[PDB]
Amino acid sequence: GSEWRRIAYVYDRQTFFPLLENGRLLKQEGTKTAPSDAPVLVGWKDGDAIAEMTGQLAELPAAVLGAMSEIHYKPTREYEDRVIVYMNDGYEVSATIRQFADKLSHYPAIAAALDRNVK
Repeated sequence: GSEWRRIAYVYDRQTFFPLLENGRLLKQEGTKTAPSDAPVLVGWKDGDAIAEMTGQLAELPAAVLGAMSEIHYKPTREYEDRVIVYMNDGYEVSATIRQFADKLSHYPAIAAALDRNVK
């Protein structure tokens, strides 16, 4: 049988709930460790918004979305879907759930992960 591929996570109850490409949030499949293989969604009450973010990760280069420790939900009066990602290099970047892919896609260093990981 076919299934969805995990491309993100959700920070809740001191555990990272595996997030599928379709936003399938697994609260029961959570872990007590930050998955360096995929991103995390810090502060998220609206799973609808979660499914949106993960959706962007399902389209953008896996390496790109893979280059980040955890994402911090920081909306604003002008960007209700403003998310601040934490690069694996130790930097802080900002993006939106609407153009999350484009946001990190424009990053030459992040996308570079695709250039290094040749397959």
